[PDB]
Amino acid sequence: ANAERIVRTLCKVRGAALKLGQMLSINPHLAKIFERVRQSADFMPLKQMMKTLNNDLGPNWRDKLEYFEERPFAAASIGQVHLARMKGGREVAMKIQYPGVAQSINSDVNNLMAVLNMSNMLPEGLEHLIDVLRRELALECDYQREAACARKFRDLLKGHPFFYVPEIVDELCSPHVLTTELVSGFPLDQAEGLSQEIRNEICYNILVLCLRELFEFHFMQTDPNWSNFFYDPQQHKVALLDFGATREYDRSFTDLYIQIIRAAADRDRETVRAKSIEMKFLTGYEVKVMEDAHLDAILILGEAFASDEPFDFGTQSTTEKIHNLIPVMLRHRVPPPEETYSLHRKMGGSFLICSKLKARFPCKAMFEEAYSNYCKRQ
Ligand SMILES: COc1cc(Nc2ccnc3cc(C#N)ccc23)cc(OC)c1OC
Repeated sequence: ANAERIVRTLCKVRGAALKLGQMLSINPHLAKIFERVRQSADFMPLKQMMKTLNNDLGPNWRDKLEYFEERPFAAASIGQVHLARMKGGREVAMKIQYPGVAQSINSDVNNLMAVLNMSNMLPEGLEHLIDVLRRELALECDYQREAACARKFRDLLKGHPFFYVPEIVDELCSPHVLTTELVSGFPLDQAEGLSQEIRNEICYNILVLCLRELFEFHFMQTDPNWSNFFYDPQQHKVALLDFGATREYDRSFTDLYIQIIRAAADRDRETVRAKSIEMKFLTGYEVKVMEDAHLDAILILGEAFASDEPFDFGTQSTTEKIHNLIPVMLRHRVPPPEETYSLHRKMGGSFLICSKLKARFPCKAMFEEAYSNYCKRQ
């Protein structure tokens, strides 16, 4: 009862609940509650959707389309995606967010925490949980920024043999509406049933891309979500639609992180500790167990990038260690600077996709290539 009771309340603030779930990576049976909320189809009425459209794309917005699907295909973090076709026959996907979602952030976040605190299920983590939550939700609402990020990433991936970013339809974009070209295929959410051979090459290319986003582009998504990676079986390509929480970082800052991964693969615990303190992962005076919990959680990363043999991300053991790559918050109060939080969250979220898809492939070659390019720039 209390279960379905909580679920029903959290759906009224679905975006905040899910974003909070990402920050803690799914503990009690609250993981079920979050999953149920993730499956909940609490969509905003069409009237509301038509309001944001007419109030952003103009009263004659439907004059631009041959067809507008009234039933949403799926729910976004804050909006929902409706499929449509433009007057010329071009198939597109329109992500429409609701009016005032940005002004409802503080109220929704507080309602979320009130539900969780009252339920006495939260791990009861630190103040810092609200500040980061309101910050990430504000970023997702800025669809104009999201559009710009998508155009930039599309250029970075120009001519790539596996990844591509769908083009943006500026004619149908706005602060509350983001429209892209239709993509063929399905999100990796529904790719568990694919061949072990397909899933290994999908995840191999995702992890290589992860290394480039971190140490070559310096332009990465904070929380990777396999629901936003569409796999096209016909073309054997992956369409990238996960650019809602994108940020840039100084090459010097990401250079400290690659030194940590270097040391991790070299089993140099002291350098991992020293550079970790330099990045403010650690303050240097964390109790022995808190520091060892952070250094231990990193061993899994060094294990993969140091093995010239295939690394199995889907094992029960490795899977559990990959889900614990968020020790950055547990009993851990300047907080871990949001820049540091996002870098380790990009790496860990990438390993997570490899684990959920039960992927297995070598990882040493791709990192030595990434570290080589680093030394060249240096
Ligand atoms: C993750 O976020 C987004 C997801 C989508 N979904 C889609 C995009 C393109 N083709 C699709 C085809 C089908 C089919 N059958 C279903 C969904 C599609 C669109 C977005 O922007 C317009 C997003 O936001 C950036």
